[PDB]
Amino acid sequence: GQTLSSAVLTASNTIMATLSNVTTSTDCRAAFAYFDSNNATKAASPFANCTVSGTTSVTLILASGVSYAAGDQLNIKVNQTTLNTTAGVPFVPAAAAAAVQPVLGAATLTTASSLVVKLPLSSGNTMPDGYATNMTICGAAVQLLSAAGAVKASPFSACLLAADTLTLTLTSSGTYAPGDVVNVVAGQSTLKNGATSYTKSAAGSVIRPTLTTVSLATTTTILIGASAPVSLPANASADVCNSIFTVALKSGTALPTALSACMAGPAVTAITATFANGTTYSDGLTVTIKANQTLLRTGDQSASSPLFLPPASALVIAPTVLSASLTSATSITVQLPVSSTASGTLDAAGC
Repeated sequence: GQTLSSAVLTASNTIMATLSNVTTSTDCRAAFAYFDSNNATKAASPFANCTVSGTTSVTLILASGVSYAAGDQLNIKVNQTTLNTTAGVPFVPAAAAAAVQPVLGAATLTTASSLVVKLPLSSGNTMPDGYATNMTICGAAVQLLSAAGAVKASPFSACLLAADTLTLTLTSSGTYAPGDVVNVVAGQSTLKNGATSYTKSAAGSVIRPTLTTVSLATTTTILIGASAPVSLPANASADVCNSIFTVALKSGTALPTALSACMAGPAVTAITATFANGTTYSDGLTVTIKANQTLLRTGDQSASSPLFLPPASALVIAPTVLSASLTSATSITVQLPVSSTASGTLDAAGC
């Protein structure tokens, strides 16, 4: 609390400070002042609330009407008595104000070979020209690390950036794995944040798989395709299954009970559960993981492994056909589940 540097800026309205000594402080709100590198003053009381957020960290949530700027600086204010080290020393104003610097936003693996990452700040992000085709440019922005910390040898191929969104596409050789993490490398000169740059974060972001497609496995069951190897509780109970996949009628009314049992699929990245849509049983059914899901995990059922994030919106259970049977020497008849429609001419070329 006399001279320190670091911090993690996670969103457009929240900061956190990293310090040397552990603390049990309850309040920090009125213990900081805001300037910039240009020396134009900012929020006198930048923060509305504080709580302990780590071994030594103090979270500092910005109040309304405040947005980040390059080289933002935060310094301890006068006569602050709530924040203290466990040694009994309250913070005093520092000779050099700490610099607020960013850290990447959330991440999710929408497709088995695409990684999408949001960013803490939605403007100013720029990179050296050639990032769209140079692995020396895109690949130097973020490091991909196993659970043990073994960085991967350029599993990426390209980077795509626009406003607050960023995207890194894997490769066939660089096949994805469960339980991996992504974090920035120290001093990387590629990714900027306006008139600033991005610096490695405290813990990184653990990648989570998700859902991609759904269909009818049998006449009364449904297959579910996943972007990573799946795992479910052994011989799970019906209640467990009903607490994961929220299932809604065509217009959006919920279905309290849809599944009787849930278990793995033909492949390690597939699942099969009871009931079906086929536009029977609802005529429009859709599936989606619940917001606060608990039990659908990848790699294993361990607590550390990532969860399956819910998709962007509910997936539509994709229908199939029932059977075909020869009747005459010039005709086959095919049963289709419940009514259907035709969108065009049924000429020989069309069929």
